Amino acid sequence: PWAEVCEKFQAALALSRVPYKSKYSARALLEEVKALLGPAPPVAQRAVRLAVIEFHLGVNHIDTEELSAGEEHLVKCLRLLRRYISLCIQAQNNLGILWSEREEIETAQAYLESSEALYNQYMSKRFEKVYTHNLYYLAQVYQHLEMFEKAAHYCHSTLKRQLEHNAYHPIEWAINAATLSQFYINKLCFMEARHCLSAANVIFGQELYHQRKGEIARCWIKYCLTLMQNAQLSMQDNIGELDLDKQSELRALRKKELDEEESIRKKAVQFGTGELCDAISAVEEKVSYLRPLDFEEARELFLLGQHYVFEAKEFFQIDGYVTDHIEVVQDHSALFKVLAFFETDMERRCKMHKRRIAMLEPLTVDLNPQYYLLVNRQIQFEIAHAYYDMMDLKVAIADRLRDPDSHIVKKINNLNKSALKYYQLFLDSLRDPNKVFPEHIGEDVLRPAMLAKFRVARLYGKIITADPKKELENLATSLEHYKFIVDYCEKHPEAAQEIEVELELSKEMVSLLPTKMERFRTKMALT
Repeated sequence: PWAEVCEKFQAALALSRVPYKSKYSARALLEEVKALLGPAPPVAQRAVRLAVIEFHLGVNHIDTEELSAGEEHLVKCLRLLRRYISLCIQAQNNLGILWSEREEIETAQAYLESSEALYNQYMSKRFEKVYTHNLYYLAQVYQHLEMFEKAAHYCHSTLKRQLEHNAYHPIEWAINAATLSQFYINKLCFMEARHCLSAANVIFGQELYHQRKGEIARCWIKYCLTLMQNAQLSMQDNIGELDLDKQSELRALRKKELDEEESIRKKAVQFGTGELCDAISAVEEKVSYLRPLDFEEARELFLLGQHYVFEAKEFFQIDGYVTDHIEVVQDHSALFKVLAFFETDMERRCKMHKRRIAMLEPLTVDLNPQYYLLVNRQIQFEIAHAYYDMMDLKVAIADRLRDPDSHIVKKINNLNKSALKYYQLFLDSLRDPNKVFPEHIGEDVLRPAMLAKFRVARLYGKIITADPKKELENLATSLEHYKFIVDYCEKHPEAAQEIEVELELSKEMVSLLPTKMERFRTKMALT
């Protein structure tokens, strides 16, 4: 009856190859094979003939993971074949994968560990490919336990084997490789890490088809920003003005040999033998910048060349996260001008101010309880108006001859102070300012205390020229400082940052004394 059996197989196969499209006469094949079971009659040969449908049977009873009967039959057959060549790995993987959602992850590990062990012990689609699925499923397990080093080894090794075959897809290459980047960023191995991102550019070059560029452009940002900010080792303000006192040593013989060993591992990724080499050629042409002392145009061009797709992502964001990239570009452009160590230009400050107006209108659009968005914007208000403070210091020191009208700039400073007091008065009204939002005590002390310290410095910045105003501001500063004394020394939370506490202790003595001085002026006036 073997011809009949084979015909029944091949007849059943196609319908399997498809309200659920199946389980439908998939029991008729069951009935026929089980009819074959009884008068099956060596014995091992007969048994081998069996487990095929049984495999499929367990496969059939998925029932969208709400079942169990398939589980039972599968484990039965697995015990059979255990006592009884690639079938074991073909099954054990899927048996485990359900328990993965059952979250017995540690136990599930042992299965895949055994599978790879069997691979290693042993030494056409299965022969050239099932290795793949185990490796892929392996990495996402590690994420929770955070051996990212170990996971990276697999992911990187997996991509190489993936290159043997013609299977390639843009998401599976890009969205994986790009995310792999940040790992080395933390390890600060830029010289090694460039290659991944840089090579990630041609595969995608050969819906999502548009929005995938977003992560691509984002990863560029983190590359630049760390490289600039690491240079902040030596600040002209707190470190000697002479720079590069120690030998620059841009090119070192000892360093290159060590690099080559790492480079050799990187070299292994290239395959295609020449087109990938040309890809890496263009790679290096833009790797053209490593470690600079003339950096200015190079880094600005970094931004600009990626500013293109920065804008593109802004297009591909619906008004919600556009602010995020806008303010990131804001900060970075500011940092370019800053670390570009020269005085006379305020242009990027002014342009940031315009962009800041631009991001302020959404407050009118959205008066939602966007607390920390408001906190953030007030923070860069502090920062920009500190830029005002410092440029004021610079101009005032630059006052060689008689001062022209910079009192307009001083009033700009005053309205900056007004904007600030509006912001921390928003914070007030949140706390004690209004009928809708009053509070018992300043129970929340830490973050508003650091904000209040900033405004303390601002009150110290009340130093202006006006005569009837000076007197009332003497009183205002004294009273504000006394408020602050109450806020901290007498709240008795004692969880307040003691470093600050002592800073405002210095400030409180520094306030006691010239309040006495102002008394002296007033009473010399009383004389």
